[PDB]
Amino acid sequence: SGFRKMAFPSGKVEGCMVQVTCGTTTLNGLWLDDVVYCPRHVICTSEDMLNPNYEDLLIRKSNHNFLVQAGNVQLRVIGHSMQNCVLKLKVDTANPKTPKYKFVRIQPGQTFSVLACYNGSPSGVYQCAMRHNFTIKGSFLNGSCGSVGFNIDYDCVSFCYMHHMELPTGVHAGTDLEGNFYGPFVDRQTAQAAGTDTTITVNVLAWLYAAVINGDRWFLNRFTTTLNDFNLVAMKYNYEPLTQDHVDILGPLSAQTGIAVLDMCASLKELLQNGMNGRTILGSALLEDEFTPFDVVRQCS
Amino acid sequence: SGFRKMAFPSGKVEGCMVQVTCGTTTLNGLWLDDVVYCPRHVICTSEDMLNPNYEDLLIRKSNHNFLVQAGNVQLRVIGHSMQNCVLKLKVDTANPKTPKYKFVRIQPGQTFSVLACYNGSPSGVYQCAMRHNFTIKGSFLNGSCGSVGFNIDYDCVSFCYMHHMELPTGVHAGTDLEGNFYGPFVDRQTAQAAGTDTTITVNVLAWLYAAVINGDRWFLNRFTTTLNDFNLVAMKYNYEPLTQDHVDILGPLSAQTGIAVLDMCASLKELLQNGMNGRTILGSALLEDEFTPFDVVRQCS
Ligand SMILES: Cn1cnc(Cn2c(=O)nc(Nc3cc4cn(C)nc4cc3Cl)n(Cc3cc(F)c(F)cc3F)c2=O)n1
Ligand SMILES: Cn1cnc(Cn2c(=O)nc(Nc3cc4cn(C)nc4cc3Cl)n(Cc3cc(F)c(F)cc3F)c2=O)n1
Repeated sequence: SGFRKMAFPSGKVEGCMVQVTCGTTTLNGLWLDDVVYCPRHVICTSEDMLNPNYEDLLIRKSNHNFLVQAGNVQLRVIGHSMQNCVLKLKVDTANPKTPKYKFVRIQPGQTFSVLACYNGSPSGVYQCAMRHNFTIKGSFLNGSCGSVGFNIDYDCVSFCYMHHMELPTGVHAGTDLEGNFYGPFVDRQTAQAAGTDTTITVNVLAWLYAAVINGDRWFLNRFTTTLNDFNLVAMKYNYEPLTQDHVDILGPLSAQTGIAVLDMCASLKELLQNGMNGRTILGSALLEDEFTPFDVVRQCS
Repeated sequence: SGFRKMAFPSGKVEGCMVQVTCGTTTLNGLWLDDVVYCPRHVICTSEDMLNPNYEDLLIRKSNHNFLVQAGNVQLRVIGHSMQNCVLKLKVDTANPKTPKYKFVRIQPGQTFSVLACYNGSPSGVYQCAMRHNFTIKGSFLNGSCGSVGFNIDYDCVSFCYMHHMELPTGVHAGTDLEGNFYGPFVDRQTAQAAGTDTTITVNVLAWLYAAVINGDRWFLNRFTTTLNDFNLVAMKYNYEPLTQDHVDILGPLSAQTGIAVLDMCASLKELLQNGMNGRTILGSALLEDEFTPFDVVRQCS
């Protein structure tokens, strides 16, 4: 029993984290096989970071301009190239700790683990979700650039996020490992700000099922709603539309608990309309939306 | 910016996790140097687990009764002994991945990371606190026995918890790595239940400082209270007494924010007396008490 914000074990990722320095600019890199991946922002000097032309900046660099440190061992850079917003530094040594891995891009509403890293040294691990506005509500300080987000499936690390920058609201923006930003952001100083966000409805329902599995039942009721009638209410509260795809994905949790999805939607409707009235669900006084149906099934069974 | 339930990177602990089987009973063990540590409950058969005499059960076992598996490698057991509620199995191979480590016992209100493990295979990592009733609000399923809790200081893993059992309320009980239970619990079937718990006041204050560091200031006020007057109010709400020791520990956060501890106590008093009125602090609608002052300083600076 119990339900926690649970991350994947981070060891397979810790073994790939390195420090990359270009000039006086330093950040974190990801060392897989004989390649180090890092944000291309590392090639900016303080005068470049505002409005850089990255193709110009990279043409002006040599392999010897990049210092890659794996612990107390320098890795010799023998090639460099840029793929969108990530730099690829070919090194003369394959990482012996390379796990089985993939580069996958995730969807808003999906979750991943973040290994926060400073000067190539891992500091902490936490769980977060990609928001509907393609930001993440992370926890990052100066020096965290290049930290990565990932999921683990069996033995395979699926890397899905590399951290670039903090937006004015304190939320975070980054790329997939192909260098393509999540959301309408660029790796330079502009007026960019996060767009409007919504509550991830299917995740809230998954978490209500987690609560029932853990014996929190006070919010259940005898009612069932239609999908259309639920969506009419949920949108008024800035909740994402619930689809038949979402209902289908919640099927296993509905089976384990014996509560149909549209029956649980009637609980959520009442919680939205009435509040929680001084009570809690799984130790929270808010409706939590950063657990996916798969996260709940993984943790509760 | 940002504030998350953040665990320590778990790789140093993953490299020590093994599976221990005695008869048909299986659980997780911790392999450090040439010793495997695990709950002594592993020597119980289904008929023994209710009311065992462990000294009797261990005298009836041989080294060959213990199967220790480190991944796909069997470790040869060459000695066995029991220290309180933990079994020590001496193996013929020192773990090459042994980190620098200590066995430390923690205090109620302190936090640690948990590496949840099943069949010797790490599954997830999360953060929790030792409660005042010496339980933890963990997330554990069948097969998690022997999972460990730890903190990391520089390069040194301080192991502080090994998981034994789930109590009827769904909270969790275990030992330090010397085999000594946290709280008045025993590794057998009795009427044992968790005693009354309290809110960890110094942690709530630390988290309010975290909120201020992150720009959440709506709960601040012009007032300051005395320590005695705060404690008179906080106890009515089942909060632990605040001591001058706690005030002193909060000094660094008070300095960074420029808010005296007794000034912040006046905010907490008002939050307790008035509620939160539909607003949130660091994304929560409750006062969070599982971040220590050290956790806040580590994460916010
Ligand atoms: C508070 N916070 C939360 N997340 C972050 C991530 N982050 C970062 O770690 N570093 C950044 N700028 C740098 C300054 C450097 C100074 N030296 C010596 N080396 C440095 C390296 C960097 Cl990367 N930034 C800012 C930033 C990073 C980008 F990748 C980008 F495209 C635009 C930006 F404004 C940063 O956000 N800090
Ligand atoms: C739901 N939950 C949450 N935490 C836990 C931890 N936990 C556990 O993992 N296993 C336990 N009993 C076993 C049965 C076995 C069956 N086989 C084949 N092997 C087994 C090994 C164990 Cl350890 N228990 C119960 C339990 C474990 C103790 F160490 C103890 F002293 C008393 C107990 F009732 C358990 O709580 N499950």
